[PDB]
Amino acid sequence: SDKEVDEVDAALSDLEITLE
Repeated sequence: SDKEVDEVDAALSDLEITLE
Protein backbone atom coordinates (compact mmCIF):
# COMPACT_ATOMS: atom_id res chain seq x y z
CA SER A 1 0.00 0.00 0.00
CA ASP A 2 2.53 2.65 1.09
CA LYS A 3 5.66 3.19 3.23
CA GLU A 4 7.19 6.54 2.25
CA VAL A 5 5.56 8.62 4.99
CA ASP A 6 3.72 5.51 5.98
CA GLU A 7 0.03 5.32 6.78
CA VAL A 8 -1.83 7.80 9.01
CA ASP A 9 -4.39 5.30 10.17
CA ALA A 10 -1.78 3.89 12.47
CA ALA A 11 -0.74 7.33 13.64
CA LEU A 12 -3.99 7.59 15.58
CA SER A 13 -2.64 4.55 17.45
CA ASP A 14 0.72 6.16 17.83
CA LEU A 15 -0.50 8.86 20.05
CA GLU A 16 -2.75 7.15 22.53
CA ILE A 17 -0.07 4.57 22.72
CA THR A 18 2.42 7.18 23.68
CA LEU A 19 0.04 9.63 25.37
CA GLU A 20 -1.45 6.74 27.25
